[PDB]
Order: sequence, then structure tokens, then C-alpha cells
Amino acid sequence: TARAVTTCRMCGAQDWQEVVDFGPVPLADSFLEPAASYDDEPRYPLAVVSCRSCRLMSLTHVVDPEVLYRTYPYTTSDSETIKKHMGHVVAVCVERFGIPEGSFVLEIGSNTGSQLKAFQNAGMRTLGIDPARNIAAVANERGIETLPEFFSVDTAALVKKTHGTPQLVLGRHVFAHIDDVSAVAEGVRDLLGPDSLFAIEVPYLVDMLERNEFDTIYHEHLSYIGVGSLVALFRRHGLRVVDVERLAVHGGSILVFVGLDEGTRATAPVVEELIALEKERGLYEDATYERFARHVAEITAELTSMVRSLRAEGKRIAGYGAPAKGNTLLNVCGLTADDLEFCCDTTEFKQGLVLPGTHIPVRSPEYAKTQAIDYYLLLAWNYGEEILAKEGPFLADGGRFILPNPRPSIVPPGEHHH
Ligand SMILES: C[S@@+](CC[C@H](N)C(=O)[O-])C[C@H]1O[C@@H](n2cnc3c(N)ncnc32)[C@H](O)[C@@H]1O
Ligand SMILES: [Zn+2]
Repeated sequence: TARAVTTCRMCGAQDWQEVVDFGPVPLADSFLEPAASYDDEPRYPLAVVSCRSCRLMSLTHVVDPEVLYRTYPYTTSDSETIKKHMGHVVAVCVERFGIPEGSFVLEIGSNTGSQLKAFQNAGMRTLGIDPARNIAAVANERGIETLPEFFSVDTAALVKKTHGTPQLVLGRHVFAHIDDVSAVAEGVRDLLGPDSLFAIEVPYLVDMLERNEFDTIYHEHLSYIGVGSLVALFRRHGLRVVDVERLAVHGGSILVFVGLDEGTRATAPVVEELIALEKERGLYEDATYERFARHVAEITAELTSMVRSLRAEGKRIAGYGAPAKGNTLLNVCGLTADDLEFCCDTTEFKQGLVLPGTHIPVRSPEYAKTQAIDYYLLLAWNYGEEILAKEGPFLADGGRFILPNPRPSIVPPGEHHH
């Protein structure tokens, strides 16, 4: 069902270093209705390779995008963390590049349309592109125009014809989800005018390696990206990386701005600073990735033993959150419903379902509060600050959290952190 990678998406070479292999794993966003057996549950090979030319890190395989995205889970809410970051994206894009009010912003992977809504509140014209039909119907209903398609060279031409030249094209946590990134670059090139920008937000490979964030490896995530590999791609499509901002969101990310090579946007010094930093931290050396793989085996082992040791002492453990990355973590660690009795999640879509592979039940936060849990394994650790800030009562009662990265730890710690 899932097609194997041959050549590299970004630079086109074929010199792959193997880094880690988790074997066959079910899809992280395929939540299941509870049942007696789960024998026909699909699994796909989940393994990562590193390109020695440009140092894109890629999965060995590409699960069909039609299967992944045509019906996708979503929330109707949005946390305060998410809202604030979306406001920040607007501020950066508009203030750093002087985008006037009334300008046109096109967003790829626009989802329910809240990021575009933010742009509209700042006086912009918008349009979204997202293949999730269920989610696009919601955006459209709310008043956020969204084409229910994948982004392509042809869709790009349709947009230009009917909607004109965008001053900004935005893709947040979608660029790493697309196999044919050459085609994205080409459709972008055709959309961009002389001063237009293409901006993408993706998890940063430097942070992913240094903080041992192996749970962000899942089938939707085809690519794990540094600035180097983006320059290698965009070189070959008349595009130039002109600016980068590092961000704490999603365990360390980069928001990368790209313009036409012959356009009016000058390259800022930070671009080369980050490429020099990637060298200096060893992204172009085989040892670094063997070290990453070493860390993964070590963290995986001590996380399971910590959990099983506390259960042997008669402590009750649950998962806090049921995000996609939590399902990589739990499957790789081999944890079952005997290890975690449930995972609480605020998404109603997920409540009453069961997780892929491990089949742990997903329950509401209001059920979770009735139960005497001793430890929550914090699966949604990227929202650690927002979560801990509202869990005073649990913490005051002696409840604890287990954080999986950079190394497994226990919150609260034994002394004031300073
Ligand atoms: C993880 S989400 C990101 C949602 C939102 N941008 C955010 O940052 O929260 C991935 C989204 O991109 C959409 N998507 C996946 N492949 C796409 C493609 N080739 N073109 C446009 N959208 C795509 C999915 O339907 C999904 O809504
Ligand atoms: Zn490459």
C-alpha cells in the first residue's frame, strides 16, 4: 500500500544513511472504535534515513496522502497557546515584511481556518487549500473560503487566475507532510510576484536531534527538516531562502521565509548563520545520527522500566493527551492498557475511541478527574507549560507527571528549579 522512497525529495541524490527502524507500526491518527479484536489493523513500515548530500532526514516510505488526509481529525476549539502563536505568526509576517492591509494571503493546510481568521482580523484577504473534506466543510461554513484539494501546480494556477497574486503564501506544519515538494516549489514560484513570500513552519531537525524527540517520527511526517536541505531544494526552482525565525512551538521549530531568486527580497544574515550552526552541531556527520539512535534505545528502555516499576508498586498511570506523537511513543515502548489505563484528551472526536496499536482507551478530562491517578505520562509535552499551569489541584494532591524528553523526568522535581 505504501510507496518506498528511492531518491531524495529535496536535492535528488540517493545516498541514504539508516538511522532508526521501528518496524511495522499502525497509523498514529487512525483511532479505532472499541472492539473484541483488532486483527485487521493496518501497519506500515516506520523507519528513518538521512540523506548524505543535503541531510534531509526522511522516512523510508510514503503512506498514501489520500488515505491520511481525506478524512482528518480536528478540534473546533484551539487552546490559548495555539491562538497566541497564530497571532504571533501574523505579527512576524506582516511587521517584518511590511505587508499592507488588504493584501492577499494564501494558506496551504489551512485546516479549520483559524490562522486565516487571524489574518482577516489584521485586514487581509484570504483563501485556504486543504484536502480534508470534513475539515474544509467546517472552514467554509464558518466563512473562511477553502478549496477542498491538495496543493498542486494546477491548483496554484487556478488560484492565480481567480484570486490573483498572493503577497504571502503560508504553510504551517504541512510542508513536511508532502512527498512531492518539488511540485510545491514550482506552484509557489508561479504564484509569487516580485515581492511575494512563501513561509513555512516546520519542526527543526536541530531541536529534534538535541532533545531526542523520536515520538515526532510518524507516517504523516515524511520529512524532518533543517535550513540546509531547504536551500538545496529551493535552489533548483528559482527560489531563495531570505529569512528564518526559530520558535519554541512543537518542541522547537523554524518559520522559513522564501522569495523569488530574482525578486526584491534580500537574504538576511541569519540564513547562513543557521547553516553554519547545523554544520557546527554535526548534522553532516554519520556519528550524530548513530548517537541519536543510541539515545532513542536508552530513552525507550528507561521509560518502559520507569512505568512498569511504578505499576509494580501499585501506582496508577494514565496518559495526558492523545496526540499523534503519543502513539509513536506508546507503540515503540510496547506499552499496553495494563501499563496506561487510559489517555485523557479534550477532543470529543477521540473520546470513547481506542488508540492505534496499543488499543488504550481515550477518555474525557471529566472522567479523568473522577479517577485516582498517581502519574500522568505527558504525551502532549509540547504544551507542558499550559497544561501544568492549570493542574494545580492534581499537583497539590501529590500527583506527578512523567516527561519523556529531553530525557525522562518527574514533575514536580525534588527542588525548586531556578
Ligand atoms: C498537522 S496539520 C496542520 C494544521 C494547521 N496548519 C496547524 O498548523 O495546526 C496538516 C494539515 O495539512 C493538510 N494537508 C496535508 N497534505 C496537504 C497538501 N498536500 N496540500 C495542502 N494541505 C495538506 C491536512 O489536511 C491537515 O489539515
Ligand atoms: Zn538530499
